[PDB]
Amino acid sequence: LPIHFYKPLAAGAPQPILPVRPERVIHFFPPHVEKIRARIPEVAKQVDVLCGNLEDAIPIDAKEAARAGFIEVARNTDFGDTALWVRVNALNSPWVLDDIADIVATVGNKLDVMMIPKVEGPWDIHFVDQYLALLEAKHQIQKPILIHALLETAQGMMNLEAIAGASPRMHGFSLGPADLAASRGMKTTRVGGGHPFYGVLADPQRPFYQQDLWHYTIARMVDVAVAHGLRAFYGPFGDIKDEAACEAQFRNAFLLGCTGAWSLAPNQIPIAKRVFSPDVNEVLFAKRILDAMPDGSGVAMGKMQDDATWKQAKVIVDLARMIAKDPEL
Amino acid sequence: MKLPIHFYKPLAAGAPQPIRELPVRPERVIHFFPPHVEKIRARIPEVAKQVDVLCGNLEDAIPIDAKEAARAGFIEVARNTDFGDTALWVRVNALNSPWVLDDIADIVATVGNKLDVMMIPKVEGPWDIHFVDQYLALLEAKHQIQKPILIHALLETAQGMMNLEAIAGASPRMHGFSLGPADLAASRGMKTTRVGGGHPFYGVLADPQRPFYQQDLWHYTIARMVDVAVAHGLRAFYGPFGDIKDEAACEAQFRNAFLLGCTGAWSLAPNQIPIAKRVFSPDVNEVLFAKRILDAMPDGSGVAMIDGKMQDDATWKQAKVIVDLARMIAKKDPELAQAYGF
Amino acid sequence: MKLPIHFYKPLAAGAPQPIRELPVRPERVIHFFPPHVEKIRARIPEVAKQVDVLCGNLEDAIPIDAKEAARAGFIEVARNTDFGDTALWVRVNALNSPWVLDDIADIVATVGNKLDVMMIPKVEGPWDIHFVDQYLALLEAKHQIQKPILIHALLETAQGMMNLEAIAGASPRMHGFSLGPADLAASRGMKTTRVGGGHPFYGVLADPQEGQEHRPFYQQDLWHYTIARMVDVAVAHGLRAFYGPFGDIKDEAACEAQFRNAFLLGCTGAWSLAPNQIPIAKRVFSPDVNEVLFAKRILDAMPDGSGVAMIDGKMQDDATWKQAKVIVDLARMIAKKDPELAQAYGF
Amino acid sequence: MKLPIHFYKPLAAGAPQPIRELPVRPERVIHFFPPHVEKIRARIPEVAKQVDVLCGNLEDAIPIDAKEAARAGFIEVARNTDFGDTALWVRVNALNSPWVLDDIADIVATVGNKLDVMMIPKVEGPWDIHFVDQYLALLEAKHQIQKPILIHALLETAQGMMNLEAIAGASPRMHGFSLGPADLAASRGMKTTRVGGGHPFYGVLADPQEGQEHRPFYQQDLWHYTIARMVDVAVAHGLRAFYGPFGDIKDEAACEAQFRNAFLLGCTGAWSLAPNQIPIAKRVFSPVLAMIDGKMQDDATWKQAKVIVDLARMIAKKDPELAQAYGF
Amino acid sequence: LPIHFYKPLAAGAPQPIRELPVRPERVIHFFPPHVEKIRARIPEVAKQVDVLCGNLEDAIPIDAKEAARAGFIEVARNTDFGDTALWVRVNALNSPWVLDDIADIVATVGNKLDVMMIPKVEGPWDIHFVDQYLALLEAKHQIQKPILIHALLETAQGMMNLEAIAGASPRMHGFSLGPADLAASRGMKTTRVGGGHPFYGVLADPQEGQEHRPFYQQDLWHYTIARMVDVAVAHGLRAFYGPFGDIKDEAACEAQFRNAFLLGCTGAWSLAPNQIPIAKRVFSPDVNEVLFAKRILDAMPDGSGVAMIDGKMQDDATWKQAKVIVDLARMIAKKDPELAQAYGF
Amino acid sequence: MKLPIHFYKPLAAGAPQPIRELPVRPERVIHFFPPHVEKIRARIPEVAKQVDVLCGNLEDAIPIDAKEAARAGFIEVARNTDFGDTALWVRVNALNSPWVLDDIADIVATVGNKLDVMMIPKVEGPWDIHFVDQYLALLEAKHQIQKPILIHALLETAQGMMNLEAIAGASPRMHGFSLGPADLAASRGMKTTRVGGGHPFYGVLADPQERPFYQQDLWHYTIARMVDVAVAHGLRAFYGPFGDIKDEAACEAQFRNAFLLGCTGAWSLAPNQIPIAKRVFSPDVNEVLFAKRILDAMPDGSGVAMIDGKMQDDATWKQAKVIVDLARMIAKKDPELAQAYGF
Ligand SMILES: O=C([O-])C(=O)[O-]
Ligand SMILES: O=C([O-])C(=O)[O-]
Ligand SMILES: [Mg+2]
Repeated sequence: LPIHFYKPLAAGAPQPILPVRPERVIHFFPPHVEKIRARIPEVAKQVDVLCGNLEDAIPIDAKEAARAGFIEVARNTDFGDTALWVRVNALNSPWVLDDIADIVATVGNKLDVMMIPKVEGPWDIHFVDQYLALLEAKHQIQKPILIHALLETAQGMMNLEAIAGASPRMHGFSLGPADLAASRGMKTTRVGGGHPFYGVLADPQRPFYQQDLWHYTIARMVDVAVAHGLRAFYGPFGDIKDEAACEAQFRNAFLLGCTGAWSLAPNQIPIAKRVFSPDVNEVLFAKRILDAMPDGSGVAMGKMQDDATWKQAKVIVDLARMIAKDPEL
Repeated sequence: MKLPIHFYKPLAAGAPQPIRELPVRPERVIHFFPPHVEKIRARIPEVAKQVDVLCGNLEDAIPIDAKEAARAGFIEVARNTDFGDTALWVRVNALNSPWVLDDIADIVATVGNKLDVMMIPKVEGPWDIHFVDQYLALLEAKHQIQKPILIHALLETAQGMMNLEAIAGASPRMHGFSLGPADLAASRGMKTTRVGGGHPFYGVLADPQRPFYQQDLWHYTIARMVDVAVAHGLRAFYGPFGDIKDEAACEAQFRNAFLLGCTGAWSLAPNQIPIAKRVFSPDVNEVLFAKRILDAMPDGSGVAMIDGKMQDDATWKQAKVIVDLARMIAKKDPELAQAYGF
Repeated sequence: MKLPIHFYKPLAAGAPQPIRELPVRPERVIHFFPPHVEKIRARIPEVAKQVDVLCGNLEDAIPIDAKEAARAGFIEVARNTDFGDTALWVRVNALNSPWVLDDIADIVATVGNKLDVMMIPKVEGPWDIHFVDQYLALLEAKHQIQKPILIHALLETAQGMMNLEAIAGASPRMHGFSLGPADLAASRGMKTTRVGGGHPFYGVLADPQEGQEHRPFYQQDLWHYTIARMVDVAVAHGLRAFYGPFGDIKDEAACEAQFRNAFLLGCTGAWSLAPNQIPIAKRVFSPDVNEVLFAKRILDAMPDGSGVAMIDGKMQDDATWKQAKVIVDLARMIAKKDPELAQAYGF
Repeated sequence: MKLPIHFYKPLAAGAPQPIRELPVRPERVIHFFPPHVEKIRARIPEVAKQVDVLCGNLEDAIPIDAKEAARAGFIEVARNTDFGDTALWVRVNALNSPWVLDDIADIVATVGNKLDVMMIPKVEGPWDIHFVDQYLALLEAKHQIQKPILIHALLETAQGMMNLEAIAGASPRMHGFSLGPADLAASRGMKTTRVGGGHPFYGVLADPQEGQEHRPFYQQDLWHYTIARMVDVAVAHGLRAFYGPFGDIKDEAACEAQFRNAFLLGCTGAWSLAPNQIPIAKRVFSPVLAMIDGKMQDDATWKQAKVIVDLARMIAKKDPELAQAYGF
Repeated sequence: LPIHFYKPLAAGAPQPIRELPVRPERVIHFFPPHVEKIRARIPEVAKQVDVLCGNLEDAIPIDAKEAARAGFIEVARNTDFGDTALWVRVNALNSPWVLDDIADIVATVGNKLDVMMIPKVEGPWDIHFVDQYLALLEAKHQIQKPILIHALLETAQGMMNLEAIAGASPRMHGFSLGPADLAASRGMKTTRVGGGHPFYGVLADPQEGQEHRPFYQQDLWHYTIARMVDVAVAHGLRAFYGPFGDIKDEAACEAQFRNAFLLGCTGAWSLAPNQIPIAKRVFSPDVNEVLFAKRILDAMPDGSGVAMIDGKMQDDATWKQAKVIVDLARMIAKKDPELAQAYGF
Repeated sequence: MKLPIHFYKPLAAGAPQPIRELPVRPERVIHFFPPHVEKIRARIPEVAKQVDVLCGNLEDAIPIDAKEAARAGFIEVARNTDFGDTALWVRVNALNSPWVLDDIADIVATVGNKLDVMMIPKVEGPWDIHFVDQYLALLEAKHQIQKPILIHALLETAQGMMNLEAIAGASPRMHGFSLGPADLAASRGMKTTRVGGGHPFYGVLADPQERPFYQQDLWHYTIARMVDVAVAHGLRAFYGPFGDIKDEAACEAQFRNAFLLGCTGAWSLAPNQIPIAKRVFSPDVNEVLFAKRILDAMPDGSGVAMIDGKMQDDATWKQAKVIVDLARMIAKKDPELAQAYGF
C-alpha cells in the first residue's frame, strides 16, 4: 500500500525517495585490475555513470579481489558529478551476501545505485530492499541506495510490472541481452545485437527486409519503467569494433525512450554520450515548436503542432539543456 | 473489477440501460474540427455528409482563451444540424482541467440525445472511466437522455498502456481506444517531435557484405491496443497523422494500422477524409466470406463448415456485423456497392 | 492460481501423477494428417520415422460427415502402429463442438496409453484448460492410463493472447502453445495474404529524398509482437512455443523464412502440412551447434551438477546445468536419427 | 475471471442461454432421499407435495455397490413423478470419483429437462466449476436441454472456503452454496459432537467474581465465521447460502436452534435428512420482509421487494395458514 | 501507482494529506439540517460532541432535500465549530440530489467541511468518482484543505470489496457500519436497527435433571466488526459503529457501543441527545485500565523486557497495548477536566 | 505469486532442496525460554524431555541490553544439547531491528543443522517471508545446511491479518502461524491489556426476562480466519501465549477453544502450562480410531473404499496416515495415551 510503501524497512534507515542527472553512458570497470583502478579518477570525469563489476567476466578466484578493489577506489576517489554504481553478484551466488554487506559498510554513502543480476520477480527486490535497509541502519547511511534490475530471463520480463512496483528504491532496468537471449532461446550473432536472417521475404514479383529482434522487449521495458517513474536502459553492445552497429543499436533504444546504454570499452563512451544526447537538428525543430506556441495552448501550421507536440518538444529541449554544463546550443 | 450481474446496471435512477453489444455503424474516419471558429462551423452540415464520424474537439489544439467558445460552438452546431447517419462525438478536456465539469455538463444538458460517443483524453487508469461513467449516469438521469453516451479512451500515456486491460473492462459504456502518438511519445519519452509516422533513425544496420532498414516505431503499441480492445468487444483506432501535406506517408500509416486490425483513423483536414475511408473500408474477401456464413446458417443455429472451418453462433454473429457494416457503407459509396455486392 | 502444494496432485483417484517437467524429445516438426483418408493411413508407419511428432487432425478441413471416420481412423492407425521415437499427438474438435466429448473419450478409452499430447483448438482462457484437465483425469483413471496426456493450446483469438499467462499456468498438463494464424488473424482485424505469412503492404515509407522519385518502402513483420509475447509466457512457465502452419505449400522459401523468424525468437518447432515442409522444419528448428557445444562445456565443468563454476565469464549453477543437460540430451536424440548432426554436435 | 461480454454466452453450440437472474421459488427445505431404496421411491410423489425442493443423493451414505442402483433409481423417480412446484435437485459424486462422469452424463441424457440444480461435492475452487459448467453445456447441447441446469457448490474444505469468492463468480450457472459441516470440520480439524452441530466445550470462562467459586461458562457458536462469510459472498454475487445437514435427527430442538441461526444470518434454507426435519425447515426459513419509513427507494430495492413478494405468494399457494397470515 | 497516489487529481486542489488529523472521534452526532429548531441549537450542541455530521440522506423526506441541503450550508457558514469536526452525509451516488449536494456544499463551505460521508458504497469505483469530483470542485473554489471521504458499509458487495474501497483514495478517512441497510442487503433478521437477535444463540446439550436447556445468545455483528477493524486499521483508517436505533434502550446501546470499542472501533453515531454522553463514556478508556496501563509505562521506561507489576507480568507487547490506551486517555483529558483528574494528569 | 515450476527450487546454489510436505511430529506445546538466563539455560536438557517443541526467544520479553547475551545463550545451550525427539525453534528479532541480521546468520552458522523452525515476529506481508527465505538459503548454502530451516509466521499485525493468504503462499519454507494476541490487540487498537483470554465486558445483553449478559469470544474471527488460510496451504495454526499464568482454568479453556477450531498446539510461558497444552492438543481418540480404520480398509492406500458412508481415497488415506503417525510418536513417550490409541 502507499502508506507503508514509503516507510523505512529498518529503524535508522534513511527516508525513502528519482534524482535528476544525465545517465547517457554507464561505464563498466573491473575493480581487480590495478591499471583500470589507478585511472578511475581521470576516467570518472569522462562519463555520466561509473559502474563497478563484481559479476560477469570476474573470475571466481578474483571475487574477493574485485570486491576489495571496488571498495578501495570508491572510498578514496571524489567522483564529483559522476554517479557511482556497482553490479554485485547474483542472489543465488556464494558472493552476494559479502558483496552487499562489505560495500554498504565501507562506502554506503558514496553508492548511488546497486545493479542486481537476473531479477526474476518482486521477491528478489523484497530481499535486496530489506537487506540494504538493515545494513544502512547498522552503518548509519544517510542516503538510501537505489536498486537497478538487470533483465536476463523470460520470467523477469513476464514479471516486469511487479518488479517495477516492488520497492520505492527502484531506479530502473537494464536489458541483459546475452542471458535474456539464452533464456528465451533467442538467437543473435552479437551480444546486444540482432540477426541478419531475421526478416521478411518479399513476394516473388527477391528482396529481404531485416527486422529488429529487440522491438517488443524494448517497447515493453520502456512502458513499464516509465509508468512507474523509472528509467529503462539498453544494456551492453558486445562487438566493440563494429562502431557503426553500436551507434545504430544505441540510437534505436534512445528513440524508443531509453535513457542510456552500457559502455564496455573506452571507444563506446563517446558513442553513448553522443547518441543519448538529443540531435541538434531535432533541438532546433523542437525550439521552433516551443517558440510557435508560448504555452501549451494553441495550434501551429506544414505539420500540425499543438499542446502535445509542445510536450514532445519540452522533453527534447529539457534534456539538451541538462546535459550542457559540451554542445552549448 | 465489477461482477457481471452488476456490470450492466445503470449507475443512476432514470439513466438509460447500459448496452450489451456495440452499435454497428461506419467509423472508418473521425473528422476533428475546432468548434470555436465560425468558418468551419458553417460548413459542418456539408462535411457531415462526407464523413462516417464527426468529432468536435475541446482539448489540445484549442487555446486556453477559446475553450468556453469551443464549448458553446459545439452546442450551437449540434443543436442546428441533423447529422443523418454521421455519428456525433466530442473530445472534452482532461479530467484534471477547469473546463471538464462544464464541458460534460452543458453538452449532456443541451445535446446529450444527439451525442453518440464522448472521447476522454489522457486516461491513466480505470478510476478515470469510473468517474466519467458515474458523472454521465447522473447527467443522463437529470436530462432524461434516451440512450447511453459511450466512452472512448485516448491512449496517450505510459500508465494508460500499462493499465489498458483495466480501462477496457471498467465500464459497459466503453466503445474503444484511439492512439494519441504525439502525447504517448511525450509520455514515454520517445525522442521524436513528429506525430506518428516512420522515423529515419529507427532501423536495422545490416552486416558488412551498409544498408539501413527502417522499422516501425508503433508495432508493439498498436498490436497491444488491438488485442486488448478486441478481447473486450471494443474497437481500436489509429489517431492523428500530423504531416497533413504528406498524403503518401499518411496512407502507409493508416494502412499499417488497418492491417494490424484498427477500425478507422482521425482526419485533421479535408485531404485525409478520403484516405481514411479508402484504407479502412472492409476487405471484400472478409465481406463475401461473411455472406457465406449467413446463407449457410438460416437462423444462426446449429453448426456448419465452410472451407474446412466449423461455424457457430459466435462466427455467425461476427458475420452479421461485418455484412451489416458493409451495407451501411455501400449506401453512400457506389464502388463498394458492387464490390461487396449490393 | 492453484496453490503449488495442490498443483501437482492428480484430479482423479487412479489418474497418473502429473509431471513436474516436460519430457525432452525432438519436436522440430508437427506433421498433420487426415486419419479418415485410407491412403494416408496406410503410409503412416513409414511417415512415422521421418518426423519428430505425428499429429492426427479431427478439426479443421475434416468435413462434418468425415468427423466420425477421422475419429475411428486415428484410433485404428494408433492401435496398429508402433511409433518408436515419434511422438503421437491429436488435434481434437473445439470445446463448443458436437464432437469433442466423443473425440476425447473414445481416443483415451482405446489408445490413451499411446497419446502423448492433445491439442485443443481456440483456447480462450484458464477455464478451457480446467475442463480438459479434469475430463482427461477422469478418463485416465477409468482406462488406467500410465502417464499424463499433456494439453497443447492453440492461440486463435484475441482473448487467448490476452489470457496467455493464465492459460500457461492453468495446469501441470500444459505442454505449450501453437499459433493458429488464420484464426488469430480473423479474430483480430488482421489482414494476411497467406495463412502462415504477413502482408506486403505493411511497411514503413521513407522521408522524401530530394534526389530520387521512388521513396523506399520497407516491409515489416506482422507477427513480431504475437511471437515475442508467446515465447516469453511459454518459457517463463517451462513450456514451449510453436509456430503453426504455413499455407503456401508451394512457396518453400517463404516457408523457410517464416519458420526461421520463429526459431530465431525461440519457438521449438513448426507444423508441416505437406511432405516438402517436413525437411524444412527439421533443418530450421535443429538446436544451434554453438549452444550445444557450449552446453557440453557446462556439463564437463560440473560433473555431478552441483557447486558453481564459471565458463566464458558467466556463472553456472544448478539451473544452467539442468538447462544444458536438456539441450545436450535433445541434440543426442536428434543425432541418433541424423548422422550429419551427430558430427556437428560432436557425439 | 471471464469478462461480462463473454460471461453470459453458452459454452456449447446448441446449449441453452445462460440465466442473467436466479429463479425465485421456495427453497426453505432441501429434502434428501436415497434413490436406490424402493420403499422411498414409492413415497416420492406424496413427499414431493410436502417439500419445496427434493434432492436425490448419489454421494455420502450411498454404498459403493449401490451407486449404479442410486443413479438408476433417481432417474426412475425423475421421469415418473410430476413434481408440480417442487424443484428437483441431485447430488452427484465427487469430481475425483469413478462415478461422477456417468452420474452427470446418464442423468442429463435421461431426465435432464426435469433437473433444476445439480449439487457438486467438495468444490475446491473455480476450476471445479469450470469443468462442470463446460461439461453440462456439451451434454445440454447434445440432448437439447431447454433451460440450464444450475450448479450448487458444497463447501467441504478449507481451500473451498478460501476460494469462495472465485467459486461464486465462476459461472452464471452458479446457484449458491451449502455447508458440509462434517467434512468441513474434518478438513479444518474442528471438533464437533454432532454433524452440523457444534461443541459444548467451545466457550468463554468468566473471571472469578466476589466469593462465588463457580465461574460461569458461556458456550460459543463454532460456525458464526463460516456462515457470515458464506452469506456475504453468496449475496454479493446474487446467489443463495444454505445451511447443510443436521445429522442429529432425534434432537428436534437443537435442529431448530441451528436452522434458525442460519436464517437470522441470511441463509435461504436447510437440508432435511428425515421427515421430522421437513416441518422444522419450512417453519424456521419462512418469513414482505419513492421514500417510505425514511429510506429512499429505487430500481435495486424494487426488484428485491418483488422477489420477497413472489416468494410469499408461492409459499402461500400451498401453505394456507401462511397465506392467511401474510394477507393473501 | 504509489507515486501517482499522493498527486493532486486536479490543478488548484491541495496536496492529498499524508496522514489523518489527530483529534478525538468518540461520538458522531447526527442532525437534520432542514429543521429550524435544530439549526438554532447547533452552536450549543457542537461544544458537547467530537464530531457533528449533517444528514441529507435517510430520514430526510424527498420534499425536504433542498431545505436540508440549504440548511446545512447555513449552519456551517454561520457557526464556529471550534475543536469539533464537521461532517455531512450527502445523498447516494445513484440519486437525483447528489451532484448538487456535493457541488453546492463545497462551493459554499468547502473550507469548513472536514469529512464527507458517502452512503451505500459498493466498490472502489464509487470512491474514484467522489475523489475526482471533489478534486475538481476543490480546485474551482480554491479549497485550502482536502475533504476526506467516509464510506458507509450498507451492502454485501461493499463488505466483499472492503479492501478495495479502503485503498481507493488518500482522501479515505474510515468506515461506518450501516446495520439496518446491511441487514436488509444480507437478509439478516435483527430485532432492532443495528442490533442482535434474541433467538441467535446456542442451545446446550440435554441434561439429566434440570431438563431446561440453557440458551447462550451470540453476537450477530462479530464477523462484520472484526473484518471492518482489520481492513480499516491495516490501511491507517478508523472504523466506526453506525447508529443504534433503539433510542430508549440505553443499556443495550451502551453494551453494543462497548463491544465495538473493545474490538477496535474509534467511536459510534449519536442520533438523540441521550446517546451523546453514552458514546463519549463508552469510547473513552476506563479509569482503572488507564491506571493499570499507566504504571506499565513506568515499570519499563525503554518499553523493552519483562517486568512484574502488582501480580501480573508485562512485556514489550503489553507496553504497546498500554501506550495506546494512555495516548488516547491523555488526548481526551485535554478537553475533559473530570477524566483528566481521574486518569491522573 | 511464484509459479509451481519455480516454487520448490532452492534460492541459493548449495542450499538444501525445499520440502513439498511438512514434517510430521508432535507440536502440541511450544515452550518458550529466555536464553540469556543461566539458571534456565542449565535446566534446558531436562525440560527438553518434558516438551514437544522448545523455542528460544530473542524478541519481546528480552531487554534491549540482554539481546546479544540472549543470542549467545541460545547458541551455547543448542550447541551442547541432544534434543532427541524435541523440535528446536527460535523467535528471532523483528526484520526492522538492529539484532536480526546477526540473530539469523550466527544461529545458522553455529547451530543451523539443529534448528528445525525459525519464528518471525510482526510479519506484515509476503515481502518479509521473501527476505527471510532468500537470506536463510544463502546462509544455508554457505554453512552446508542439510535440511531446510522452516519459517513460522507470528500473526501479530492488522496488515498480517489482511495479507494472510499472500504470507501463507509466499514460500515452501512456511510451517504455519501463531496468534500473537498482545501485539495484535495493540496493532488493531483493541482496548484490552489482557493477553488472549475472555474480556468481561465483551458480551451480548439479553432482553428483559419475565438482565443476563453472555460473554463473547474476542478471537472467533481471528482463529477461524487463521485456521482456514493455514490448512488450505497445508500449514498448521497455533494459539500463542496465554499471559495469566495463575489462572489455569482459563488457560485450559482458551487452549481448548483453539483446539476445537483446529489449532495444532499452543505456547507455554511457564511449566504449569506444559501439561495443559499437552492434554488439550493431544489427538482425540475417535480421530485416531477412525484414522486406523481408513488405513485397514485400504492396505495399499490405493483405489477407492468407503467408511461410515464417506468415500475414502488417496487424499483421505494421506491424512489418516498423518494422524496415526502423530499418535504413534506421542505414545512413544506417554504410556497412558498408548493404551487409549491402541499401541
Ligand atoms: O492526442 C493527440 O492528438 C496526439 O497526441 O496525437
Ligand atoms: O508478541 C507476542 O508474542 C504477542 O503479541 O503475544
Ligand atoms: Mg493529444
